[PDB]
Amino acid sequence: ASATGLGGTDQKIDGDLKFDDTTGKYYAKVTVTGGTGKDGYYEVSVDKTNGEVTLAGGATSPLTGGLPATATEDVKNVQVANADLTEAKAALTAAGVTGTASVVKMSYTDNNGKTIDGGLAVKVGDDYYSATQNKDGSISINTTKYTADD
Repeated sequence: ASATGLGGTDQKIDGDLKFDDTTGKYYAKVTVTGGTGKDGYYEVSVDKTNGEVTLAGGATSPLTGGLPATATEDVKNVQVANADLTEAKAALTAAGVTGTASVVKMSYTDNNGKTIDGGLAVKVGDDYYSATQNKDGSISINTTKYTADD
């Protein structure tokens, strides 16, 4: 729907999509006919809950500057904000419990005051599952394998 509303015959992005945390807004690429360098990623906002194309401020004219400098480097890195917690919610739904999830650290309140990281153990119930923070920050599900009666 966004591609159709933006105009043109086709606007689907080829290859991997580009996300940058500093920008905070999606990139839309529109092909240009009879020009070189005119095609560049523009900053757009997509609302998933709304489900329809809405234009804020009535800005029909494209952003000036010719080729935009904010979108010039291709990066293959894929990261999403911590508020998403897609894998955590999926694991919770697999367990069947939904609610506010709390993270803890393998520490002790004593004379020494220990502090050892316990990863992204952001769990709802008092039984705090151990979810492992990865090298790139990905939350990983470490569930021990057991052979049941089957």
